[PDB]
This record gives sequence, structure tokens and C-alpha cells, in this order.
Amino acid sequence: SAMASNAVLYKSNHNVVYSCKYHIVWCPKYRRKVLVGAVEMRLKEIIQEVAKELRVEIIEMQTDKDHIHILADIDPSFGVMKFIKTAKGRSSRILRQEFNHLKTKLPTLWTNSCFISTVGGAPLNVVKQYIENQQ
Amino acid sequence: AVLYKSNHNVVYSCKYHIVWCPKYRRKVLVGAVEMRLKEIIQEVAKELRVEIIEMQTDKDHIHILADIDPSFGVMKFIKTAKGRSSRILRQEFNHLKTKLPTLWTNSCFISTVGGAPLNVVKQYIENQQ
DNA sequence: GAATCCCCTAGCTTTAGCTATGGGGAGTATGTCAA
DNA sequence: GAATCCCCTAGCTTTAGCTATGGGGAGTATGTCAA
Ligand SMILES: [Mn+2]
Ligand SMILES: [Mn+2]
Ligand SMILES: [Mn+2]
Repeated sequence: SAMASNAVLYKSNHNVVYSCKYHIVWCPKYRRKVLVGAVEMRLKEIIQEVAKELRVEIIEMQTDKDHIHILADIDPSFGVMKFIKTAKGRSSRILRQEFNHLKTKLPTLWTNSCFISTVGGAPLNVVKQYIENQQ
Repeated sequence: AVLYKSNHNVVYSCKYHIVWCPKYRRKVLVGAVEMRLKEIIQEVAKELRVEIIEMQTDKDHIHILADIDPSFGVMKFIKTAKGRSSRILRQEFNHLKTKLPTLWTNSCFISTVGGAPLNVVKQYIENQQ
């Protein structure tokens, strides 16, 4: 992980060659510090199952009590929202079934929002000038 | 500095370096065809709330750096930019219509980019732990 | 082979000509070779 | 105010609880304050 190359390695679906990495962040309802202990270990396991099913590659994932950071490699045609929607939605249903305190003390496990930031190997300014200098 | 945008439910910054080429990689993206291609895409971007950070053509392919709402989808912008530009350019420059079955191909190249490079973003996550 | 060539459906915009984590295929053809 | 709180429809997955370039709102209440 610490020595994982950040150099691009493209992949493709039937019509698109791509490399789309997203930094996704979301928090529990009311920003409660519920992602600890067992809840945390299960959350990551669940999201990993979702990733495998959705052909999404979790490059990095760390939970930190009242929020979670994921760095995912997703097919842009598939849609980062499909991954997020499934990871959050399934993790909610399951974690709330497995951990009664999350079902009784919160109307929902997550909020309706999330933070999404795309990332690449190169910084935005490098790409911008590269495009700018096409001719 | 990164200016994050937001729809009703998502705070975001999704920037993509999009590239596609004319059918048979013909070097038709020049002159008036090139100028119109850029205008049409600008129109589409404004209508689709897509910010076009940078956009340059190079005879047989077009590069676009755009910020697109994740929920909306990058493929929707790409579909609209290619589909519409094909329809309009083919009506405006008859040769694009007579010598090619389509203006574009079914493929494209897409890569994400952020203000911060991957190593820095990994470092932040690592550090906040 | 595939992104790129040929062919297909279904869904949508541009009602033509493009997507879909969409499918099938080969041989100088109505036909490409790489950003 | 908003992403985050409250409220709503409706689309899809997990059939509950998340979305949608989705919409409406205000003030201790079922009720948050930032990664
Ligand atoms: Mn195909
Ligand atoms: Mn809302
Ligand atoms: Mn180029």
C-alpha cells in the first residue's frame, strides 16, 4: 500500500478505456462516532464485498469513528454513485440488522450526502497545461 | 485551491480528462470544423452545468478537461457532446456527412484528475489515522 | 485484436448518432491503428 | 444555512435505506455542525 505505484494502468469496458479514481467520504447520521469496534470491521468487510461485486477496486479505505475515506477505482460508465449508493445502502441495512444500537438510536445509519473528489497520478495543473499545449 | 461544487446531496469536484477521435481517426478536426466543434461543446457544457476547464483539438482527436456532477455522469456529458456535435457538424459541413458513416466512434478515453495528486491524497488518508 | 474495424439491441437526443461496467465478429472491406 | 437538521416523491437495493445534476424549510426538535 505505502509502496503502491500511483502510475496509471488503464483498463476498459466494451467502449471506453479509462482510469477513474475517486476519493469518497461520508459520515454517519448526526456525525455520530459509531464507526468503531465491530461496526467498523464489518463496515469495511461489507464495502469490500460490494466492491468485488461491482468490479470496483478499493485502492484505500480507512474509517475514523465519525466518517470513512475510500479511494476507489471505478468504471466511469458504471458510475461512482452506483458504488456509493450500494456501499452506503447495503452497509446500512446489514449493520443495522447486526447491531441493534445502530437501529434503535438512529433513524438511518448514514446521511443523504457524501463528498466526492476525483484524483489522478498527475496534479490538475499539469493536465491543464498539457491540454493547453496541444498544438 | 479546490472550489467544491454541490448539487442537492453531494459536495464534489469531479474533473476528467476526456479524449475521443473522429471515425477512422480522420484528421477532420481543423479549421471551421474545429472552431464549431468547440463552440457546440461549450453550448452543451453550459446547458449541462458542466465546467469546461480546458479544451483543445489536435486534428484527429479532442482533449477536454471538464468538471462534471458525479450523479449526472460523465458519460451523459460525453454522449451529448459527441452526439450533438456529430449532428450539427454533419449538417454544417457536408463532407463530414458524405465521406464518413459517423463523425465519431463508439469509444473514448477518460481519466480522473484532482487538484491534489494521488500520492498526496493517499498521504492525507494515511496521516489521518 | 480492439477503443479504435465490421455487425447488433435499446435508450436517448441530435430524431441522428451517440451510449451500455451492453453484446457478436474477422480479415485489405463501405475499414482504423492511436490520443 | 447545508452535505451534514427537518420534511417530501420515487428509483433501486439492502425490500430498507440509500439515491436524484430531485425538491421544500427554519429554528431545542425525531435535530447535525464537519470529513
Ligand atoms: Mn463494441
Ligand atoms: Mn435535501
Ligand atoms: Mn493529443
